[PDB]
Amino acid sequence: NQFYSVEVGDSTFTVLKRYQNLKPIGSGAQGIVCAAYDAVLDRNVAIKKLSRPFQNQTHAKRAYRELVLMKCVNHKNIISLLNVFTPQKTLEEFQDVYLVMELMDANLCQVIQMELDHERMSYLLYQMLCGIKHLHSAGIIHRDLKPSNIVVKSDCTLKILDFGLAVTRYYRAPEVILGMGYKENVDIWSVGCIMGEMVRHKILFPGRDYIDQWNKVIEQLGTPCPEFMKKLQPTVRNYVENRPKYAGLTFPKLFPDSLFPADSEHNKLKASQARDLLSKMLVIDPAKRISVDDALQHPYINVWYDPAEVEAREHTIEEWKELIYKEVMN
Ligand SMILES: COC(=O)c1c(-c2ccccc2)c2cc(Br)ccc2c(=O)n1Cc1ccc(NC(=O)CCC(=O)O)cc1
Repeated sequence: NQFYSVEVGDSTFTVLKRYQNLKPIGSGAQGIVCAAYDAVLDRNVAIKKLSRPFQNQTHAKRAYRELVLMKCVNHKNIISLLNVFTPQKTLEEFQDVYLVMELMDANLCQVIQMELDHERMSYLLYQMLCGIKHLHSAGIIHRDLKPSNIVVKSDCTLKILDFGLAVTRYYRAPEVILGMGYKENVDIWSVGCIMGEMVRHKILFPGRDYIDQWNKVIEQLGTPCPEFMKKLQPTVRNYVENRPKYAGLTFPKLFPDSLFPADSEHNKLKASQARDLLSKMLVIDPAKRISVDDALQHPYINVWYDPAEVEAREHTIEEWKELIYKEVMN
């Protein structure tokens, strides 16, 4: 037959013959993801499997949009879709989608673990921004960026895996958390958290439930200003003012020098520049937050700036199932 079946944990991966020697590498919201060798292209790939996405309105939209978007966006810092296929032969039996992306070497989350120097770090954030820029120019604002969905290669290149919204909430910008409208730089917020996390190694803004999310933010950055507050909904604004007030710490408090290299004037100045960048991304009020182009130009990041890289309705389950299937036959 054209396909065969390998058992991967609770999953049975039923795949085209071209894809050899499957090994599990990780697991997100859509399910398990395997690395695989691809005899046709003689190179390694990733196979994400989507089980029955049509049977939930959200997964259904994430899946449709992402097929569509995947062949519709082409940027070196956005993961590329190599192939899609289902092993089922009619709509009626259709059930699983298999997506073949390109493959890297690690998760952003692991790379946050290493004691990074400014070279490696500025260059990763440069790429993140280039990629977000490319998604923005496209008409896509991600709103749900997080490190586990970003992957890297030994040579330190970097791909975003997904397209956000249009569990872990630690990186959602405040405008999102509070549902209050947003512009492009809602994505800058998350770059903030990931940048802090690279420095602090702890998650910036942990917090158990959503209410406790907020409270770790203001604890550190301080309560937002009133012209912010006036923008919430009548009811919604009341809920939030009902906390203790905070001044929030300065950014050399939040990110002391012990955390950066300090032997050299070079290292002292770079640290300074990082803190400034952070100081401008991690700004609760978007109206005052740095935006994407200005961040690429920022001294911490621009030793990398390359204009070549920088520039470039609802349904029923049934209807979703068809739309998704139809899209898999291309
Ligand atoms: C931890 O996994 C990762 O970070 C990862 C994920 C990933 C998986 C699930 C959830 C989030 C992201 C990924 C997803 C898509 Br779609 C496309 C590419 C990647 C990727 O390149 N890596 C790096 C990677 C590439 C290869 C390996 N290692 C192996 O392939 C092991 C092979 C073996 O053991 O023989 C590990 C990570």
